[PDB]
Amino acid sequence: GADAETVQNTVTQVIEQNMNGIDHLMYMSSNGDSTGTATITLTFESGTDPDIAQVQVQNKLALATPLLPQEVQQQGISVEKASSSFLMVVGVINTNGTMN
Amino acid sequence: PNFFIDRPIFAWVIAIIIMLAGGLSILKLPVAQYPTIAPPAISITAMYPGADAETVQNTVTQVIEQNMNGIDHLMYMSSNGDSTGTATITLTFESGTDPDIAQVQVQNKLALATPLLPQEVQQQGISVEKASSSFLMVVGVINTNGTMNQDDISDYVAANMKDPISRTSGVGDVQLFGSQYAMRIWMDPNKLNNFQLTPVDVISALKAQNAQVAAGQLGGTPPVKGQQLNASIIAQTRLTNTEEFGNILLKVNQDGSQVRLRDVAKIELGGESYDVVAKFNGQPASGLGIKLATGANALDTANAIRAELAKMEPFFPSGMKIVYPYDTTPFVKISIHEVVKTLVEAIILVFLVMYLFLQNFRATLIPTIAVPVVLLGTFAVLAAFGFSINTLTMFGMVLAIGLLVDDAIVVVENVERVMAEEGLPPKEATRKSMGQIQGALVGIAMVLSAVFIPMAFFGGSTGAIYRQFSITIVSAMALSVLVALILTPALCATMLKPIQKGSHGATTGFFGWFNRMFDKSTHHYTDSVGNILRSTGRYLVLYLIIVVGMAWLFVRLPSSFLPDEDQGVFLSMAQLPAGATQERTQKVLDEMTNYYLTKEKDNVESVFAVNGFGFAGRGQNTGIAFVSLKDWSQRPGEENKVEAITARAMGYFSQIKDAMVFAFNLPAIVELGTATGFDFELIDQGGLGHEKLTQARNQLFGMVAQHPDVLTGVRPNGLEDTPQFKIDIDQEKAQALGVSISDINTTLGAAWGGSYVNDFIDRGRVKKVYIMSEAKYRMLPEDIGKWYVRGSDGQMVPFSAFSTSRWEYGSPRLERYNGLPSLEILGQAAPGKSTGEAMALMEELAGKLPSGIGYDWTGMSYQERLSGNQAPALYAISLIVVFLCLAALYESWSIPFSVMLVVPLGVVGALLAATFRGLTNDVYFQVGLLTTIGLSAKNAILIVEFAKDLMEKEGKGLIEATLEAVRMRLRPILMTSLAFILGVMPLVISSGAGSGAQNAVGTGVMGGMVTATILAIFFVPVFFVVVRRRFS
Amino acid sequence: DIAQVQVQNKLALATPLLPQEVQQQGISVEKASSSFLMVVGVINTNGTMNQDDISDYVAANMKDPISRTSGVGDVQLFGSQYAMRIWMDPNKLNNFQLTPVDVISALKAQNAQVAAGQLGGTPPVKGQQLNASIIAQTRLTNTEEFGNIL
Amino acid sequence: DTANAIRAELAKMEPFFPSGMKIVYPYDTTPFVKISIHEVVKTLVEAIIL
Amino acid sequence: LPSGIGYDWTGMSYQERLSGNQAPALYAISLIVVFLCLAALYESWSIPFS
Repeated sequence: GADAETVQNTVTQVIEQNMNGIDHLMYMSSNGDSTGTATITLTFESGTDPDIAQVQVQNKLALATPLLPQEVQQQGISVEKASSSFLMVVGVINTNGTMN
Repeated sequence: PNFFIDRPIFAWVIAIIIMLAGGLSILKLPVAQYPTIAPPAISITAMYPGADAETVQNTVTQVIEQNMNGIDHLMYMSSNGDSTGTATITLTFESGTDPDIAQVQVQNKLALATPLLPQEVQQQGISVEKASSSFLMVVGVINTNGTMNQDDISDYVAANMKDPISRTSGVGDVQLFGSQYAMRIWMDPNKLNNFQLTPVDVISALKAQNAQVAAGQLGGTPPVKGQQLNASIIAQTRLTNTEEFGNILLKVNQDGSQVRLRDVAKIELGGESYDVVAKFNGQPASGLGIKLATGANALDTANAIRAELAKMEPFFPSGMKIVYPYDTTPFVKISIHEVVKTLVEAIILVFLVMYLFLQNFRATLIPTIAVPVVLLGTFAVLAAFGFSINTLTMFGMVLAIGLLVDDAIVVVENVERVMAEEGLPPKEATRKSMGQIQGALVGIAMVLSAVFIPMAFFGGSTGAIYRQFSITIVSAMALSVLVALILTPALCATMLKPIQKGSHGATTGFFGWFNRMFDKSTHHYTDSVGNILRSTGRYLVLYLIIVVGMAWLFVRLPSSFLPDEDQGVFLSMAQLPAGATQERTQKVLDEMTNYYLTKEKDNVESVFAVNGFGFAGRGQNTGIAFVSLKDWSQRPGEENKVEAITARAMGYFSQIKDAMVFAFNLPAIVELGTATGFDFELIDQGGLGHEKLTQARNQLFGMVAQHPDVLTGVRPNGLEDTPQFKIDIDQEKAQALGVSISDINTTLGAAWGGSYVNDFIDRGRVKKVYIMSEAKYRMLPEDIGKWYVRGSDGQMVPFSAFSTSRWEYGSPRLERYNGLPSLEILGQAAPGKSTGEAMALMEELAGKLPSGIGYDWTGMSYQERLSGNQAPALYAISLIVVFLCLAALYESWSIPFSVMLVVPLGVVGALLAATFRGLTNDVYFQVGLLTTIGLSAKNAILIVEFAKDLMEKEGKGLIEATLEAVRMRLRPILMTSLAFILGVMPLVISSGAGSGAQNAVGTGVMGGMVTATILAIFFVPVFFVVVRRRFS
Repeated sequence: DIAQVQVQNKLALATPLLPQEVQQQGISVEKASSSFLMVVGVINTNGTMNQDDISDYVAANMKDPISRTSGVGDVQLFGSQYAMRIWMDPNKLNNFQLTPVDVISALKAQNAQVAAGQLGGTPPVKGQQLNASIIAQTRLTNTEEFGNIL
Repeated sequence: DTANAIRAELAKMEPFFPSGMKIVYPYDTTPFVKISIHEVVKTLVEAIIL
Repeated sequence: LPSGIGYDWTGMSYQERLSGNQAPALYAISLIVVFLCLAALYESWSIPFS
């Protein structure tokens, strides 16, 4: 229940301002939605170990988490390896039109 | 080498690829003063606002400590909690531990332990960081005008400078010396009592007013069929300025009059915390310290920081001014430049010495284009190993100078003298010379490898330092041997011209005079050795005397880790007694600042005094000054060096009765302590308590007062007990009235320690909202009765109605070690005694302590205990390998002893040089000692190899072959010795920036070179003759 | 190590959904083998201490340092640490019109470690000469203090 | 290595045990490992001798 | 565009720029390596130069 500007000021800016000093950080991008979702994407230099990068990102994020609003801490913060394309889209239809 | 004598261009392209790799590595090599030396440490910091030491320890520190299980490679953990409400748990890991993995494991364990912590502690947040107390630079912001105070400047820095600085490449942790803005609400107990309000009501209203509502959407799914508009709903309005917070409604009276927050409190934009106050030369200021990042050029990062600050300069309003009150980068640049100058001058002096002895321009050109190739390849292999350009690496390259120039001079001189004696053309002379010395060079490389590689396997921080030195010198020596077998023979074959107009035909002028005089000296020398070889028993007795003197000097010489340097900056600390307020400490710091800026106006350029902040710990008693001197050029003379300045300040600061103020120089490495010091923990192993542990510590101090001949300067590392104010709540009286314990505790805490209610958005930044009393109403114990709590019936009840007060003693700072209550004792060994015997005596005295009181060793004492007697074993293995390699080279089990007996010959000179100059037995001294041993061993190896070749190939007698050998090998020894001594001498006589390490490197190696050459040239023929006569 | 990091990262998203009692007990993510490396037992040869006393000693003095030893995946105490056990009586509770909720609230209120701030803390008035910590209320330490709770 | 570290830690703990309290070792699998390795090493030495 | 409005390439464009930027150095290094290898093999500077 936060607008995009509120998300930017409250969560994205804090997290991204703590995301400094990470090794082999190529570039960083962020966005804040009106749905109340903040996404920070750290892209590293090609050849960087993704596990060490994830560990370092978790290390920096833990410092920023207390500065975040309490509601977003209750929701939880996910640090995951990121891809921008689908490998596959497996779809499930129902013949006979039985189920919506 | 015969392969590359006929292929000069192959050798040239090999040298070209080596130099290109070296240049590429130099471009991409991190530059820092020192590498990662200390074992990795992880700091867990939590703040419990308003809590005392006991509250912090019993609600935070113990809970976190009990859950720090399952972490890998943990050596020890120590924790403390002080009256500021701060818990600091430091976990130290083994040297090889990956800091990222250790930190993530500690953070995961803490996160699993977080729900067990008080809500206030969780709200403040617990920070897990890699402990690194190394300020690369601190940049302060002052105001010429009086407009901006500490809080305003600090808020500006936080909101405009910290982010751009942290964006700069190669930056790390940043600590703002001020505090960001906050919405401070200063409650008045009288105004609250007038309207029958308590701090609880204020907290509730503040929490209610600031909120965020998930209001939803206008056309949210599932929508009605035919819907055409979708829009999000924004419901709750967050307060942004002080007027809105004042407008908050607290209560409505019967007549309709409204009790706003203005009526009961003063609302203003103040700082988050007022504990830390920083002033720069007496002016209000706020600064931010910078930590260096991994794999980053410290010089480049400093330049980037300065560029960013310069680009942000025009935006600063009014008299805002950027000031640098503390920086280490210029010292690093100066020291590295001095090392590079030493290398260049070493090359030039090699050129000059080779011309003086050979009088052949091309023969001088040959080594001048060989040593730089070795240095560049050393940079290449250094980068390949993952190392950086630092003080240890650079001074290791300086110590390696003798080896590289020795190899180049040996090859060139042997070729030249074969060309002169035999009259061979340059190519044939080169092939014959390489035939003579090619195997000996490989044997020398194998021997020298066995004497430096064992250094790399020492443990701990000292092991890391020795590993840096060992890898640098091993790489340089191996590459120089490789170059002497590939490039140098080809250069001798091609560049050198045939010797015409006779041999040494130059007879007129200084060079002719030198040739005549050196021929005489060589003849006198050979006669002397002949005389020496006539009766070798007396000279064996003399060598025994020399060895005994070596042992005596080695025993006498004091030991140390690293030299203290004049980095241009030093630190001053003030410690006020018992419960002294912030104002008194500020007065003391102002007196110190006035002394520095008036009595030390020539040397001191600026002093950055910060009140309430300390390296050891926080508190209103503590005080730190980042006093920075001028450039080394502006301060000539020993009286204007940091040591003299510190001595004069301590002379002045010893007469300050009110405080206990100290001034000291920066340690070389902070983690390393004094080599004579020990870190002793007095652990409470039996649940004795704080008082019994303190009594045990006092008894131990009484015992350490006896035996002053071993222990000196023992002292606690903590704080003695101070009076504390005890507010005791009577439960019966509290229940008799309508007052509730939660209300009482909330009122007391929110009044006297403050509460962090919630956040608000200020100019697009989230800032905290705090409530606390006005300072007027929380200064004295009488002010307790000014506060009232509402009963159930609606009647305000004074604190004096249900409570009593008393003054009792408590600990301002409690500490634990490995999960048990502890007291940290730190001291030093007596100057005559050593660290080991001091530690043994401390262990015995701790054993005399009462039952249930344990002990342990931490810090450098832990590593000393962990890795003891390792150096004798590693050097014994080194001796075994050297003997085996020499046996392989000489095809005999007895000849190697003639070479190996030259070690004391150089050790005596190193020890004498250190003793006469009043130096110590530090890391630089030991590495220079090893390089001296290597060079003397190489000289002895070449002499013995030449003698054996004369005896076998030429079929000459023992004495005849020995004499002819030393005659042949004299010129190279004198050439290399003169070049190395002349190159080293500026280090010995230097007195500028970084001259401590320069003197430590130079003096030992110079003395070792002088005595090693002088003694060896006469004792290695004796050793060879004695060995050959004794066996076969 | 990476497996544990990823597992705990996934767990952190589910922890706020768990009951408060489960979080209060504490969750443990461990990388340990199923089988026991060794069992270390403690025996009182005097015969005075019984299992509970021995177990408390082990929990309070041996369990944590062993757990922090490198390479120790998990430590199971074959017993339990001492705790302040309040054994309620329904008849006595009914006589005084008291429920376990009242006992819980009384324990929360009268067994608490209070942070009461400082006497003279920052910002101070101009001329302040004394700064002392305020001690308000500490957690109870023995059975008598708990029994004395009103 | 873990068993050796545990035994060292227990040795540190032992001088503070109250009176009759004693550490026993009812279950341990590392002694079998080390004794088996020693048996194989003795087998190798006997093989050299033979 | 007006002042204060910068730009940057990301995603595939970042990699495309990086490729174009590092292409000349690749050619230079490859040519130098080939020249040095030929000089080593043929023991001449004129042969590789031709």
